[PDB]
Amino acid sequence: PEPQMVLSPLTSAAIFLVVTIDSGGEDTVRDLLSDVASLERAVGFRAQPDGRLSCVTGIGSEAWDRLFSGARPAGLHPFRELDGPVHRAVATPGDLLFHIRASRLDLCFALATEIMGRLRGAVTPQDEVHGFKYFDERDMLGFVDGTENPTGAAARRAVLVGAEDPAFAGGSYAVVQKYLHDIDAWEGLSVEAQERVIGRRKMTDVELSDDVKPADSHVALTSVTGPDGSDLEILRDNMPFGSVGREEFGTYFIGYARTPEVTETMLERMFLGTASAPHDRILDFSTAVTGSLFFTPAADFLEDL
Amino acid sequence: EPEPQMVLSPLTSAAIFLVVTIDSGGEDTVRDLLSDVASLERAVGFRAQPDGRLSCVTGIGSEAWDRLFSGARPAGLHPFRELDGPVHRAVATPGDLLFHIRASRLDLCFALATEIMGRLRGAVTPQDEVHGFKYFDERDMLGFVDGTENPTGAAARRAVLVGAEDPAFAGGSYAVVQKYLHDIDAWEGLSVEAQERVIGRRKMTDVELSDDVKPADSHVALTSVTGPDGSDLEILRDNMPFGSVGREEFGTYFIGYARTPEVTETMLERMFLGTASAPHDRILDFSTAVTGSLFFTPAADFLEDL
Amino acid sequence: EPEPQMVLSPLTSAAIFLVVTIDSGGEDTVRDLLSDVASLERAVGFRAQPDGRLSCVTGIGSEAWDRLFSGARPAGLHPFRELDGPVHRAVATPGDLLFHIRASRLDLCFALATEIMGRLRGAVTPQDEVHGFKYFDERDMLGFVDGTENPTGAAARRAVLVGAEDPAFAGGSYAVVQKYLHDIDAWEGLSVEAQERVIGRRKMTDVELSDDVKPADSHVALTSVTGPDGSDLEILRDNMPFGSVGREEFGTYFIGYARTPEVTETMLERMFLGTASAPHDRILDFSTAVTGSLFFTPAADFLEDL
Amino acid sequence: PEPQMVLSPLTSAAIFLVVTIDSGGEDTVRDLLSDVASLERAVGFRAQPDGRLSCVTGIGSEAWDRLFSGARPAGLHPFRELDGPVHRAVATPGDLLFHIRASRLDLCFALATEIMGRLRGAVTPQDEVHGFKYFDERDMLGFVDGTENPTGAAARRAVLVGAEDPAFAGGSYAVVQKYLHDIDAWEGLSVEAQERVIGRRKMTDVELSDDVKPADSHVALTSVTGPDGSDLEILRDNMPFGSVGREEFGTYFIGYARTPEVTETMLERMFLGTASAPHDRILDFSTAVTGSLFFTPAADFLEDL
Amino acid sequence: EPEPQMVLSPLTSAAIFLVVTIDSGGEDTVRDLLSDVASLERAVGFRAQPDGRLSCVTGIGSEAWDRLFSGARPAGLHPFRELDGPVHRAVATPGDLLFHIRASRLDLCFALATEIMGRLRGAVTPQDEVHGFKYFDERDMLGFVDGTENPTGAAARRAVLVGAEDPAFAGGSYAVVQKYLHDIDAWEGLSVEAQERVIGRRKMTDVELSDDVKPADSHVALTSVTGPDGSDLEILRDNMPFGSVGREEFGTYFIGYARTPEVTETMLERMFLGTASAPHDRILDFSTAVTGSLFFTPAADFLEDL
Amino acid sequence: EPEPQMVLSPLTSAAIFLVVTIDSGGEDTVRDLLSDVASLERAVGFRAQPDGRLSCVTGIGSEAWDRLFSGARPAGLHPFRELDGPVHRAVATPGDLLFHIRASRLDLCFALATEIMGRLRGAVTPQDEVHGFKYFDERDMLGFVDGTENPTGAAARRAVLVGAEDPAFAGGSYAVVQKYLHDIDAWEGLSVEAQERVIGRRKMTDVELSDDVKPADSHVALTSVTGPDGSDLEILRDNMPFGSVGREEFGTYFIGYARTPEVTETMLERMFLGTASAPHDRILDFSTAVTGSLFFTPAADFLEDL
Ligand code: HEM
Ligand code: HEM
Ligand code: HEM
Ligand code: HEM
Repeated sequence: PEPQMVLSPLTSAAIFLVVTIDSGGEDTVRDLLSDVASLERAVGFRAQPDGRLSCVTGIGSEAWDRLFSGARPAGLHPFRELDGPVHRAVATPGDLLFHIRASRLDLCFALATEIMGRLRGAVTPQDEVHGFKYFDERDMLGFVDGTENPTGAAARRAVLVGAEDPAFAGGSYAVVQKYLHDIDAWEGLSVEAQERVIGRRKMTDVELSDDVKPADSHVALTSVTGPDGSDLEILRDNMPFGSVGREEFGTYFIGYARTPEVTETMLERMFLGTASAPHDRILDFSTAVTGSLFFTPAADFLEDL
Repeated sequence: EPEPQMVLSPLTSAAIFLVVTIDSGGEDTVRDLLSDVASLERAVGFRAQPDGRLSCVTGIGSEAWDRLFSGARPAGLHPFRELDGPVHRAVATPGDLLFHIRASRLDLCFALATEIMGRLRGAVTPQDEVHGFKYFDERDMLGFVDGTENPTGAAARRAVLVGAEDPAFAGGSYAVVQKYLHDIDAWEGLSVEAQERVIGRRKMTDVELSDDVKPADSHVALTSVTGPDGSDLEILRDNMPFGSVGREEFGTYFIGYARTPEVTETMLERMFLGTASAPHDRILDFSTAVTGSLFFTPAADFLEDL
Repeated sequence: EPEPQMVLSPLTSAAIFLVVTIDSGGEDTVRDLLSDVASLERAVGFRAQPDGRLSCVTGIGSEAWDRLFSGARPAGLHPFRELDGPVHRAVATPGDLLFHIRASRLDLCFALATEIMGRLRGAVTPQDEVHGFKYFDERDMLGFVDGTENPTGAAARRAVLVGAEDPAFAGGSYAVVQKYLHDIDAWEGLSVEAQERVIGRRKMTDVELSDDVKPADSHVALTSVTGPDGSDLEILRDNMPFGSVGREEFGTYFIGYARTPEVTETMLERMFLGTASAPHDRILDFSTAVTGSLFFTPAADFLEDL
Repeated sequence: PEPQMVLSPLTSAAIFLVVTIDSGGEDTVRDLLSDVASLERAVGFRAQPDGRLSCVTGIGSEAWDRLFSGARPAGLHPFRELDGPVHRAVATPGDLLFHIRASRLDLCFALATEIMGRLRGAVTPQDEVHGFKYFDERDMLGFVDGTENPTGAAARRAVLVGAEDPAFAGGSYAVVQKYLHDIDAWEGLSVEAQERVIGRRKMTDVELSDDVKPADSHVALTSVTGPDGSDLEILRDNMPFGSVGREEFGTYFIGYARTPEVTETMLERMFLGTASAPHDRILDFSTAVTGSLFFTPAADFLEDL
Repeated sequence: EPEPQMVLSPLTSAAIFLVVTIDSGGEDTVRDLLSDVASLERAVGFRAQPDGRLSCVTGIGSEAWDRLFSGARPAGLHPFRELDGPVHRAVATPGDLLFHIRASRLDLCFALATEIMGRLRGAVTPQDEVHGFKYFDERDMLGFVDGTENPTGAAARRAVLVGAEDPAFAGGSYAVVQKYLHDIDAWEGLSVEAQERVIGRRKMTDVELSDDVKPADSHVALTSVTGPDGSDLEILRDNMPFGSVGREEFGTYFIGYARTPEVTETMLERMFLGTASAPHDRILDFSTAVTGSLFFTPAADFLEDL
Repeated sequence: EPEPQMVLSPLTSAAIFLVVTIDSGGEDTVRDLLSDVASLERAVGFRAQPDGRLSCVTGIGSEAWDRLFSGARPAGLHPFRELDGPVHRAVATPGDLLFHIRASRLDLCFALATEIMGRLRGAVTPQDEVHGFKYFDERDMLGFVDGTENPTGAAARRAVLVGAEDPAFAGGSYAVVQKYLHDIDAWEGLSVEAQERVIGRRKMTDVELSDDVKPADSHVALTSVTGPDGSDLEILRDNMPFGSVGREEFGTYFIGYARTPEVTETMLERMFLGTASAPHDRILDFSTAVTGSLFFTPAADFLEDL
């Protein structure tokens, strides 16, 4: 039961590729899916010391039914649009996700080239984002981003499908959203105001004390306890991206979890709000422009095709 | 002695190329920025001492110069000359300001670009923005090592920096930019040996082909130029690969520095118009220029005294 | 499955050792910090992904334990036992809390230490603070490679982590700290060969001396201890050099982890009291212990549930 | 049971040392074998943590019987010479193998010095090769080399002796062959011809499609499926080596497997051929000059004597 | 022609600052060391070619100079001038010799310092010893990027090195040291925006405040000094953070090089005494100078010929 | 004006030394290569920008010079002078061309060597090939830090480069190579203190022995040479360890550059023949020279104009 590299850490470079499968493209796609790990090694081995090239392949709900007969992952469905009073989490088309990471962009680009070379005329590109590390693990808002990710055993338990769906053990669910930020508005706030939005100190990344942390802060809304009283956790691999000329300053959100229910709860709290908070204050400076849900199978699953 | 911009600095792993036009009434805002550009570079750059290697080279176009400054002009400064060859065309596109930003990390480039554009917002219109990245062992999108024959040391200084021939602008340089897109499908149809004949060097090892084997229409042959004096005419190239996989964009962002544009223009002419021995540069059969601009990059002192 | 603290992590290039006593009425403030310590570690540590390697191991002393917690105690937890040998003395000094902070850079250690002490200000009194640094090829102030025979992998786990023998505290460990100052003048008076006889290994190459040549009063001989089964009893050492040139302070900060303090104490006894074959450890002729404390380092879960 | 570093990855530097045990040298050898791990740490600790020094010790069939009284590894025998119609895989003497790797040659050299210092007058050197990384993981033929090595769980299953021989669990079998290449002849081929010999693209290391890959290509012949239909796999740690003046351009082949049967099958296919292929085309440019088989015991085994 | 000490070399990750006074009758021992200092630097430094970057700059005080040498004095050499402002005081403290030791690793600094002090034992009394460390992205203890506006290249040479104005000491420089301790409690009481007003630059991005927003009593404003000619007067700063968490010591070790002490002293005067527009430098409201010494750092040749 | 080869560049982690004789009728092929050598260096070297540090220094022997060129000869160029001392002998062995190839990685050296020999195949016979590697902290096979006292900067230029004393060959240098094998058995028989007396420096710390303790027959004493003017005579050494464990080969590949061979020869004479105070260099008691050749390394321009 060998998972894809869904537990691997953040890297300095990433390419996110989202495509839809054109009518009659199913066969070409199936062939690629079985060769994806082989292509990864072909490119990756060239940089074997410190390259850290990996590709995580995700398949959407509608795409799954077109590609495979038999059982479906229990949690796999189209991304649920959230129409909140103020902010909207839109659902956009996407059949296949390629989450490509390395310590260098060239490796990502080479692999992406090989994948798309095989898929040409079978797929239509929906989104392509080239992500880059920004200083000391910062996002476009200038905050350290990824701090509270689970590690080790906790990561395994939060991310990997287990006995609750045994046919797809070793798989995971990925939710992607591309966000664009209003930097003008954001930079109008004082640092202290920004800290109140996020829920952590800007420079030092220290969490605000519970008596000072607003209920509508990002950290407060995305902290979720389950029925057991245990924290519900996701693994985030967000990357900054952008284009200065077009005033694009972005966060590419990607979160892995063993069930989409966890990610969706966090989304709901952010967009719809709670009793104590109208919505996540971060959304006042952030617009989601894409939204897709994918199941990322175990590596074995892709190979045996 | 006049202090040049970082026009002599080597190739880096990351680059941002930014080309803008100055909007109506934007002159004043632009002048203010120009005087702060070196200051902004240090502000961002110092954070990543000593491996950051952040630099920004600022270029000003012909038309823009007259809008910005009174007094003398650089002797060689004019708009990019469009070349309509029998087969291939080197197009001229608008551009008033060039920002050539390099570092060993993209974040540094992006941060500086953000600061520059933040100051210029509402005074300029973006024309082009390219994020360049090192591709393996200094390769381009055609899979060839690219930059090998760049001059170094004293030779670089002599080829790139304006000297006594135009003493008011000593320490300056001329930059020609062209964004090229490549037809990878067609290129990958050729055998490696055929590709080598196009370039003029061995693909894997980057060793120059013997003179008896090197075609007259090879890229290396056409861009090798001797002056009347019999000396080699040389430019300093800082090309970077760039691209977008989804849109099938595989590019070379060409930038070349020289002490006079005449040198770069000769090479362009040989490539696009051809010689007696060669119809045109074979590389153009797989490469399309989509932008073309010429800028003068002043000495650092010049920008500061503003 | 209990999650241990980073007691199995390897040696780093930088370390801060912080030992404090809890002031009267400081218990509450201390408990709050203890529950946030892992959170503070991540807050600072994440900034320097992935080469930072920041970790903090928190230890609690015997007397402090009773002030902080009701319920069961770790089976082996007691105050450091003073050893008054014929010649050398291992002193016991006050210490309630241990912070063993390691990273590949001192800044990370310093930042974390700042955050911890910021929260504890007015609740604790500092007893000791040492900033450790890697010295050449893993050498100590005596000029010998130091840490060679540390257990690794499964052997490390078995030697260091509390298991079924005390199931309520599984995943914990015991840390013994001693700050040593060295008489470099006297030490440098010895020939290299004499120094090798003191340690029990070759100086330059770090190769262990043959059994027929290794003195019974050598450091290696005295600290080699076999258990009832005839297997070696082992500890995990994270010693760091430290010092101040002006004050002629050349130090080894000793810290050793073990699943039971009995192992470390046996080695101490052999060193300070001697055996039938050896009066004492010859290393002590050039080394003075100035502190001595024992701490229990709980599993990470234990700290969090507070 | 603790294996030797048989699963560890490729490094930038390696020393391969093959010796025979002289008459009456048994005792000296046994002493060293029990100290080998100790010597490794003595040298290795000096270059923590980027040194990555390791030594894998192998013992030959004939040597085993001279050294030890009890049971033998089930698969341990002398290297089987293969006399093909055209190419020959020679068997050469070798009692002990020292496979020494680090990120720096000095570390390898220091350890080798210590080992040989202890063995002087008890062993005769047969072969010594100093290997070095060549660009982006290339061999002397200019191809990326090691791409299809198994990793993680697959590596463990392919390499480590398990329950099928429980007394030697955690051990492995190493086959070494020193190859010299005819670079003149090789460089006479076009790149496309070279690709047909190997079975992969030269520059990009992408495997040739199944409809284009020759049956006598290196990749085709070394593929090998077992009765179960699963792939048979070995772990390769080949290093380039050579001397420019003497026109020596070499590949030092070393492959680990849980049973020698796997490696021997690949050898047989290469040298003797199949129904579809006379022999491996790579052998047309490669001459084996040594050939030895060693069993590499678990670390515990070496320590306990 | 004259070979300077490493006074133009950049900031490193690690530093040791050592200040000693020469005891009565210690002159001879000191002279011997001074002639061997470069030799000791190479002895230690060569071991860590090429990334070690070990250097030692040796400075000699005014009073010490007269005790050590007969003949001419550097034109600008005098004791540090104490400044008694209305509110803040720049104290002058004893110091005859300065050793400014830098490397990319502390071990190298410590080894060299050990060798130097080994030779000087019983001839000198230690006054101060500080172990400096890089803090994140070139930050100081106040959390601001520190060193941004240092001159580079030719400008650095012109600002730092003694030239024709004192030809017997060409290639020398003047170093002013001050150890500052910071009141972090008070400082962290300010909002970021208030802190920016104190310094004169943005905290996170290190971008200089616009001239219309920058307070006259900001650090940047007061230390910006124009000469009669209208040119900027510049110094080269190699400040390092240092500190001890337990004792609440958060420090900046200030060291500035200049071709004449007049430049540094002007900046000091503006900071401590104030101008017409500003009572004093606001940074001093959170910073206390605890040492103050002035040294002349001779050309390397000068030390060798001794 | 004349541009030297990379004779001033520092020591690297990897080196290949290649010595060949020119076969009868090979002159033409050799001349062609000589003119392409810099081109080949760039072809390979550019692939590993910027940390590759690939360089090739080409040397031509006395006899070879006369076969290759007409006209004036370098003033100092002659065959290596055999030294038959009472005890030790410095042998002269054949060698027409020297290729001193250095980089931070062996692959780069090997690739370049491959290209050079590929062009020379059937025109030259290999005499010697050594692959050198860095050994710990810049140590040699004797376990001593090696290269410490090399001149740097201006001093290096003055010691190494031919100047006005032979103006036709300004920018050239003279290289003396000797391959030494060491008797490690005998050497390891000495105590460390005895070894230090042989070399003239401390083993571990690389600190030079005081003048009152340093033997007259120590390596450091014999190779310290003053000229008639009282100035120190200096050479630039790029020695590399090499060896083969199986064959008990532990070597130092000696290469020294100087502006005149007279300097190197004086040091050789002192070592092999001795002085009034010393029979010979004690290092030779554990070191055997197995090759000896002298080459002139022309300015880069000289090779190009061919
Ligand atoms: C709009 C773009 C977003 C930005 C700029 C952003 C930024 C941040 C930052 C700065 C933190 C605190 C440091 C950390 O632990 O990573 C954080 C925490 C977190 N974010 Fe986001 N975030 C974004 C969107 C989202 C979304 C859409 C989700 C969930 C679907 C999410 C889930 C989380 C979670 C779970 C945490 C950790 C909370 C905790 O347990 O302390 N984020 N984010
Ligand atoms: C006074 C300061 C000390 C110094 C400078 C020192 C130095 C060394 C050195 C150089 C070694 C050999 C290399 C190695 O395996 O690490 C060593 C080994 C060792 N030291 Fe220490 N040590 C000191 C104090 C202690 C103390 C107090 C203990 C016990 C509580 C201790 C326990 C050990 C052990 C167990 C070994 C490994 C012995 C073996 O199995 O070979 N050391 N020490
Ligand atoms: C004569 C020298 C040899 C050279 C230059 C060589 C080179 C290569 C190359 C370039 C590849 C493709 C990249 C890779 O997967 O590593 C490869 C694959 C392989 N080689 Fe070799 N090889 C040699 C000898 C051998 C020998 C003697 C064996 C074993 C008997 C062997 C077993 C393999 C295997 C198992 C593969 C992987 C094939 C797959 O499953 O896709 N090779 N070799
Ligand atoms: C037998 C092989 C040799 C070895 C192992 C060796 C080793 C050393 C060592 C360890 C040093 C002291 C550190 C240093 O400054 O580099 C040294 C210094 C030196 N060696 Fe050698 N050396 C050898 C042969 C030679 C030869 C043949 C010459 C020149 C004829 C030479 C010239 C020098 C010089 C000039 C110095 C510096 C002396 C000073 O001013 O302090 N060496 N060598």
